[PDB]
This record gives sequence, structure tokens and C-alpha cells, in this order.
Amino acid sequence: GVEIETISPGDGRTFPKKGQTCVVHYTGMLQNGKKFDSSRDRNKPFKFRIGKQEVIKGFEEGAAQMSLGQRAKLTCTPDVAYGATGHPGVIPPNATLIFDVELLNLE
Repeated sequence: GVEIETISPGDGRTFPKKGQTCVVHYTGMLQNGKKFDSSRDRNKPFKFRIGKQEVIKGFEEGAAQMSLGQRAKLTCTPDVAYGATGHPGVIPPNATLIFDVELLNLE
């Protein structure tokens, strides 16, 4: 259940592929709640690649459905990230997640 809500500007052509290492400014948001995570805090913008299941499934499908310079808004369903489990102390079980994602990558 990946729904993309894009703030317009960017290119719409540089799509990330497998074996490509990308740079994402993410920011976590809880539905009807406070924040829990931000790459803007540490300002080391989380260099990761595509094709190793490093990220969670809802964030992974949100990566390939974006392009260079775009600014989307993810809405991750509980069943793809942590809904049955819950990340201990940080994410409760059955939690729907919101992410502020801008793709300023390379490659």
C-alpha cells in the first residue's frame, strides 16, 4: 500500500535501479502523533543501495517510484514494516508510518 504524494519539482526521468546507491533525506512521522526519526537531525543523509532488502518494504517501493529532486510523501502500511511486530520501544505494533522523502541521489 504505497501511495506517492509528490511535491512537484525535479526531473521525472532519473529512476533508481538495482545495484544503484542513492541518497535520501528521510524524516519520520507518526500518524496522529509526534516524530520518531529524522535524517535532517544528524545531517548524514543515509547512503544506501537498491536490491539488498536493507530498507523496509514500504520505503523500498517508494524509492523506485521517485526520481531526482522530487519530494514525495510516503504512507507506509503496518503490514509491510512493523504492524505485527512493532519495533521495541520506538514503534508500537499496528502502526501506520508517514515519511517526508526527498531523493537527491547520484548514479
